[PDB]
Parts: sequence; structure tokens; C-alpha cells
Amino acid sequence: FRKMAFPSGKVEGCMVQVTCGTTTLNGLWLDDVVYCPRHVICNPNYEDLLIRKSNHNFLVQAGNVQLRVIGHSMQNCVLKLKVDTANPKTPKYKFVRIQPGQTFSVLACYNGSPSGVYQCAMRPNFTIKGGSCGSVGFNIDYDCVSFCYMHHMELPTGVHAGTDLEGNFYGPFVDRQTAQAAGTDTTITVNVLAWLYAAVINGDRWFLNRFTTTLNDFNLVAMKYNYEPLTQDHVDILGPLSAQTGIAVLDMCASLKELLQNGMNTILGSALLEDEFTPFDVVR
Amino acid sequence: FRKMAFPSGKVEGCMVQVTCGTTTLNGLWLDDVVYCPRHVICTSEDMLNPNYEDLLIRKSNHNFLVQAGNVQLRVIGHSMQNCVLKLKVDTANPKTPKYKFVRIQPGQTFSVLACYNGSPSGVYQCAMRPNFTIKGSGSCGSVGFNIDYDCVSFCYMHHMELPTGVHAGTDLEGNFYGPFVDRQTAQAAGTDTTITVNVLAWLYAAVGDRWFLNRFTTTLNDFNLVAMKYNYEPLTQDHVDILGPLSAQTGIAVLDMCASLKELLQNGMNGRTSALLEDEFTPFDVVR
Repeated sequence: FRKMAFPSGKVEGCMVQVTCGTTTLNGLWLDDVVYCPRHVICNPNYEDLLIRKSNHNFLVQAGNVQLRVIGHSMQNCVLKLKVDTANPKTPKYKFVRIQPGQTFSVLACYNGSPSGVYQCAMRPNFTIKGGSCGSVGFNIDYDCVSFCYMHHMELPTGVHAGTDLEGNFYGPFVDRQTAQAAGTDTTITVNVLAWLYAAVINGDRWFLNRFTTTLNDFNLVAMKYNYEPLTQDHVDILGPLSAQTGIAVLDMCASLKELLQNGMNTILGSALLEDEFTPFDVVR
Repeated sequence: FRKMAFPSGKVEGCMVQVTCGTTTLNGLWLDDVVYCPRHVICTSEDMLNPNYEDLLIRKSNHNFLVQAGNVQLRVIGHSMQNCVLKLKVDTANPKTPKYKFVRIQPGQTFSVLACYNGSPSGVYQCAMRPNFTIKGSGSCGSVGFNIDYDCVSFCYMHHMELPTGVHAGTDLEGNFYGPFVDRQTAQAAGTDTTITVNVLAWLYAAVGDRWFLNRFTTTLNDFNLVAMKYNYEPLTQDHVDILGPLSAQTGIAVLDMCASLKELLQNGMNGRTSALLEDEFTPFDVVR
């Protein structure tokens, strides 16, 4: 069972380079606006550093073409540079905010040049295990690109932190050089179950047993092994996989609890339990 | 350290749909030629004992329906080269990237753009397994590729699913990788082995981590005698030479890293970490 990223072509055509003084990073060019991390203009005072800036302080490059900046503005932690040319490659798109445990693709870029694409999950501690600042994360739904993430900073443990495209941070982080750390992370329980349903669909059934559990008894077992608590909405989202396979969610929870205590001695050719597929990803 | 796929845009603009009779799969549209698996001319029954010469001589250009998104492309010639069909169309693909065709060796990595009926669905990073199969994920005609300096090197086209769930296919000149054929025979992927040179390249990548090093070395022969007991591919002098650069930047001799690998296979990771020894990053990949 392979992790798959969305085809990145629609996003590739939007990546540009943004330079303010000696700082260069990636920007996202949609119609006649380029979006990028506001710290490109850098205990900072952003409203003051931006008032001191003029359009001529920004250099925007789309491949060979220099784009002329004709207005600048800030929205939370994202800088919005109005430019002289509308991106003729602008896809149908929306700005969305995702929740911990949801997945998306990141197009990693260096100085406006796309480098590679990978599938991510937003960890429960709101970080991502992933010159890349300004790279964006996204899902694609029938020609429409839903941008959900922009990369702002690396945390000392090596994970990544960023904002939605409206500039709102994911997690308790700020765009300053102060000391910050990811909280203790947790495993995304609903995604592990979705992945177990994927195993059954792929004909791997050895971890199934005759037992069922209670939502409360599993959650006491899940909290002990550092798993996110499972909710009734989690049971409802797993519904379609419980109908296709005939294994009820609390039946699958029984299986997971037994795996968390005895090991696999094996499941989709994996050793650990994979938690970066959502219920939606598995159906797809 | 993520397994990253190449940005897929340059290949997305080349994917089309090819239909012959009731069979539809993916094709690759480069200049005025569409490449697809020749078994597009087979009707499942034919797959048991297909005679491609006889099946193809009976087709005319208008039997092949080629669609590039909305536009139907007019086929004006056709030709078979080994196991790929080459359909000459009336229009050269305006989105053709700089490209070339290359045949790869087991252990080499590449990205696959998985497609259904001509429309890209997802992209993933791959290695050609030593048994010449792909542990990948209607997808016939999807292609594998590397991109170096805006040039797309096409190295794989998907043709067959094997009974164990893995995939077999050809280069873009239609020559199968491994002993597989585009016929529904009892054919199966032989026991697969770990790509040793890639594991070692990854260990060099690990080295600000060095908990797994030890004070031992090994001969090449002793390493291979041990590693083959874990179903690891034999390590050659070519492989030793390939890892030379990574051996320098880290200061760890290749056979010293081999000794570390021997101990990791003996011990495991003792709850530390991936909890797996990873073999789908090449020495070239690691440096990049």
C-alpha cells in the first residue's frame, strides 16, 4: 500500500521566488497576488517593518520573468504582494484550513523551483514531519486545488511549522527566532484504523479476532499507548469501511488493542502501524 | 528525510487515453507519437495466448480512439516496437517537455504518475526491485520517470499486475523488465531481496545519527556471506566504488559501514528508528 501525493502540476505553475533585501524564499502566485511568509521582510515588529517597506523593496521572479510589485499588504502571518501580471496558469482553487490528522501533499521548492512532492499528515501536535520556506501543502478535488498549508519555520526537533493560506498558524508557534518546541506528539488513531481497513481490503486478515470492545475501554487502552482518543465522529467516518468489509469499528478497535500489546510477531508488509492515511485516503 | 517524488507537471501534460474496442488504458503523448501497451488490442480472452502480429494486422488507424482530455486525437499511423504500440497522431503535443528514454537497472529509483483513463490520479517514488517488479499501486500505461535539469527521462511503462499484487512493465522501447511477458500466464515474481547498496547509502545519510556504528570492520566476502542470510543483495566492488563519495563526507569507510549493517541485521533497532532499514534511496538520491 503506497502513500501517494497528488499530481503537482497545477501548483508548479504558481511557484515563484520572492526576495526582500538579502532574504529569498518561495511565493504562491494566484491571479495578480503573490502570497509568502511575512518574515521575508525581516523580536520583530511586523507592522513597523512593513510600513518602512515600499514596493521597490520586493523582487518577484517567475522563472525568467521579473514580476513588478504594485502593492503590498499583510494578512495575519502571510504577506500579500499585488503584482502587475495575473498568473495565466492559476488553477481553480480555494484556501482551506485542515485539522490535525488530515493529510495533504507538499510541493517542496527552492528559490521558486519545485524540487519534489510528498504526502504529509498534520500531526496532532500541529507540526509536519517533512530555502523551502513558502512551499505550500494542498489537496486536489476534481480540478480544484485546496491550499491548506504554507511552510514558515523548522523546529529544533527537525519537524516543520506553518500557517494556513490566510496566515493563521497551525500549532502554538510564532514567526520569531525565539525558543519553541513541538509538544509531545501522539499517534492518529482514526488513521491507524483506516489503514487496518485497507489491510483487510487487500486480503490481510490475521489480526482480526472474534472480540469487540467498548469505545471507553479502548480509549483507556489507547491513552496508555500514546494514541489520540477515538470519538463517535471517528466511528461515523469509519462507517463506510465498516460496511464494505463487514468489520465493525469497535471490532477493529479490539484488533488494534491486541496489536498494541503483543506486536505483530506483517500488515501490508509493514512493521509499525501507519497513521498517515485518512479514512478518505483509503476509500480513494 | 522523506521519499520524494519528482514534480509531475511535465508528465501530466503528456497523459492521454487510448481505447481499442472495449479496452481502454493510458498512453504517453510525446511530439506526434502516442506510446501505450500493445495489449490494448487484446480482449481478455486474447490475453491467454495473444498473437500480436495477427491481432494488429487486422486493425486500422480509426480503430484506435485517442483522447487528450477533451480533444480527440486523430491516429494516422501505427506500429509495434516490442511490447509497446506507437500511434502516430496528426498533432504534436504542444506540452511535450524535453525528454529522453532510458532503461534502468534494479535498485534504481523513479517516480510513477498513476493514471486512470488518461487522467493523473497520484504520484509516488519507486525503486525497481531486484526481482524486476514494482511495489506500486486501469493503471496500465502509467509511466515512471526521473527529471534532471528540466529533462524527463522516461524509464518505465506499466503493463501487468502479478498475482502477488506487484507490477511488471517495460522500458519505453517496449522491452520488459525481468522475465515477464504481456500474456496471462502463470508467471510470478521471484523471491525479492533488499537493495544493499541503497541501505548503506541511507545509513550514510543517517550519519547526525550514529548510534548504529561500531568498532568493527569486515571483508567484502564476509559481509556478503552474512547479508545473504537476510535476503540482502550481494554487494559488488562497483557498489563499493559508488559509495566512495558518501564514505568521504562522513569519514566512515564503506566496509566499516558494512560492519554496522551486519550488526543492525543481527540486533534490529532496539525500539529506536523508520523502524525499517530503507532501501529505496540510491547513493545518487542521498547526495541530492
